Amino acid sequence: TFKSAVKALFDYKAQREDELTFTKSAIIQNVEKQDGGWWRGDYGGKKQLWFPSNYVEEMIN
Repeated sequence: TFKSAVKALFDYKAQREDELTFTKSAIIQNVEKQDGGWWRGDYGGKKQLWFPSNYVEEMIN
């Protein structure tokens, strides 16, 4: 039952090989939250890739 989803508020184009690309309104799943400005998660056929946390809204459970 444990969910960790976020909703993109802004588009983001991956700048490094291990980064996620997504568009606004995307639901990014299984998110690990770290406090250095970078989180990782699953979207668009990508698994556990990195994205900047200031691009998203946490979907509280």
